[PDB]
Amino acid sequence: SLSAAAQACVKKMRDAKVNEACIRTFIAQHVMVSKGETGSIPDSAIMPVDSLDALDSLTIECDNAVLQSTVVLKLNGGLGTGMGLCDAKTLLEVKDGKTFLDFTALQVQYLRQHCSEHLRFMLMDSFNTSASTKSFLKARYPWLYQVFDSEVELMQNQVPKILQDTLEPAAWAENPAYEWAPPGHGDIYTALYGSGKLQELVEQGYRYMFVSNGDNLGATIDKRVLAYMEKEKIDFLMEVCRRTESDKKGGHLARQTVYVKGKDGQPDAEKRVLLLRESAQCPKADMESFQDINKYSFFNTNNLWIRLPVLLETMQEHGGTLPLPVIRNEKTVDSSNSASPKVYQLETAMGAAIAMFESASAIVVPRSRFAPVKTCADLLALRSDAYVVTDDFRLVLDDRCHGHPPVVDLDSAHYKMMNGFEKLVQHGVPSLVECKRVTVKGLVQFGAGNVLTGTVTIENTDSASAFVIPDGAKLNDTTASP
Repeated sequence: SLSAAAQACVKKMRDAKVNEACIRTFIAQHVMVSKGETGSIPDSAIMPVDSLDALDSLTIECDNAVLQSTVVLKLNGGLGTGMGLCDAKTLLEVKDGKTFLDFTALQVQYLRQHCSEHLRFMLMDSFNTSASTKSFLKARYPWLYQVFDSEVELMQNQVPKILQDTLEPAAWAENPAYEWAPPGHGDIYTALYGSGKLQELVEQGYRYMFVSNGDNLGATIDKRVLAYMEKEKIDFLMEVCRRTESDKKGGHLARQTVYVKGKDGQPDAEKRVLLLRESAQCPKADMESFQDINKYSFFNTNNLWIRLPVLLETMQEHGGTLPLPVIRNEKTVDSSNSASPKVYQLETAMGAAIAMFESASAIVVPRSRFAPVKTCADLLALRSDAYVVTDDFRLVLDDRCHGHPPVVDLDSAHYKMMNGFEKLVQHGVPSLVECKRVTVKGLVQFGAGNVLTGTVTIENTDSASAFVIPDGAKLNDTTASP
């Protein structure tokens, strides 16, 4: 009953022993692409979301019992490539010798000893981060290592990249691994169901799952969110932030009205759902509208809260799968060769799931809960005294920051990657708790005991090479140069 091209995919995935849940999900996607699915979402098909509740307005915490049925999961499939690293992103040092992973593991341990010893902690890995993650925990957190396979790791699937002209499994004899690729974080739902872990957590009594990027340290367990969901009876909750001028490029939250047929089960219906729209899915005709941060003022933080039982049920009603809108990524089999066969890489975003539930909601949260470390510049801020560690092992701004983190702007071609960045801070990390903005242009090196206040710019004339700042140097509202 499949197009043969879809049959080749199935065959290929079964030969490599790809679980069936993944195959099903991927095939439905293949079918949609086969029908010429655009993914397009014109402004005329959505409406803005004018108001949502706020995490700052909330005050009630859930009792420790709710946490006993909670699972904390961190996306950990990423490498520090964009930062000149090939190890797991979460294994990057963030503060005083601690990595992202250390902090989440410690936050978890803290909740297990003071609130709920049954709080579950999971990591979504890929073939690229698994080994390194395992040996890290083995050395630093034996209690998680002992149960690494049984309850910590969730292995992300890998699907076949397909040729654009025929939609059949691409081939690259040079490097067969290039024929496969991850299917986006949306695959989290597939992996959970397919691996048998969803069914297992639900039957064990787990009710809530909080998912967030491993590199987003501001994404911690907030008891107010669980209470709010228990009270409003929410099955899926997306944390969102107000879009600023810098976000007018990123996706946003939107409203949509649907009418579903439904034959022999439930009569027709007209529902109002919530969805996400990326730039990709936006037609240049409405691209201007897409950037009007005053119309669409909210963006997905990727901090999601899902009611596991409901997730299982819905996936079951859909034939053991979750029909998320497919994203058709255009690439070449070998990224490193513009002449390699053009292909489509099918993926989904986990935030798209917000449209899959009747009791879905979004809540506005402060920017502090969306603190991804994407560049070494973001790492500098974190390493500095601008951020302190709480007793329950959370990373928050120091009080003298007033909720405003130092704006750090490091010159690429020098600090775009750990390679050069560690040089810059080789002799020490300057104090930035009182610094509004720091910009580094050209090859520079902080001294030691350096203290920056106000706005500071450090630029190297014309690359005389190596501009080492004096030690104890107190730069205030200045432009240091040689």
